[PDB]
Amino acid sequence: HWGYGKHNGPEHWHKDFPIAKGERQSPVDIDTHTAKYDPSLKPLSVSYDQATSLRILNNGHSFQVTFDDSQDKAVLKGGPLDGTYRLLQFHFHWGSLDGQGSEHTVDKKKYAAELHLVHWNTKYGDVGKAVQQPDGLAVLGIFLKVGSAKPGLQKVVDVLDSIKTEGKSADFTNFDPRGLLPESLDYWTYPGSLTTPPLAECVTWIVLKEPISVSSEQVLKFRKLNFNGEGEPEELMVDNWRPAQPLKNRQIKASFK
Ligand SMILES: [N]S(=O)(=O)[C][C]C1234B567B89%10B%11%12%13B85%14B%1158B%12%11%15B%139%12B%1061B%12%112C5%153B%14874
Ligand SMILES: [Zn+2]
Repeated sequence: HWGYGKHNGPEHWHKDFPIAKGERQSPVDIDTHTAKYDPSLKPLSVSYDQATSLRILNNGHSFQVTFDDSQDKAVLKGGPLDGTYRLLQFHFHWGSLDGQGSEHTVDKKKYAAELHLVHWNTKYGDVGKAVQQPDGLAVLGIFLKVGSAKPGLQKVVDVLDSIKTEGKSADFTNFDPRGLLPESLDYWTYPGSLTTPPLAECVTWIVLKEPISVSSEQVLKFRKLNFNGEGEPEELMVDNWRPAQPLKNRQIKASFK
């Protein structure tokens, strides 16, 4: 039932998922002046050299690129994390226009899109078990602004015409997610949640300070996707972002001064 429209969007989700009004919901606004520099935070360790992408999929809420998470081939460690987190998939959230699309905001600024690289804690064995734990997932969030093209995104862009409508997938092997990362791994971190149903409070969020630039042509291809299935009335997959939620009793920590 849930989606991003008037009648099934974020303001409705608490009816099926009451944790929507919980104590550690995501995304949030990152108030940069209030975030505390924490000299105890480690550099983030991103080890993607042996990543194995499998498929690209439109599931009616975003598109995702899925990885082989049956071994420690593409792992996130360090930073605020204890232990080792396997990359399951990445996906994006984006807007109908360049002034909205991100889920996190920075001093209330919205970016055109936000990339989420979703990882789960190997100590829980599988993602389903991990989503039931407060330290089950680590999502690496990367902002997208519109300017110069991101060359490492183009292979993704170019196959979106083959997964237009909900329920389409395609082979998507040999994709290297290192080509989506900004120079700096400086980050903010806080305890939060999945930003889509089931909104489980299982995520350590790691949001990079440095956005990547993508071109207008690249983001326009995102906007040609459809929320609908083939044969149903065409509804552009745009504005698939949850707004900032109350910070409540949480501290955002910065890895950098
Ligand atoms: N937007 S997000 O918080 O990164 C949650 C995205 C997910 B990945 B795992 B299941 B797969 B399905 B559910 B679980 B995580 B939530 C949706 B996607
Ligand atoms: Zn997401």
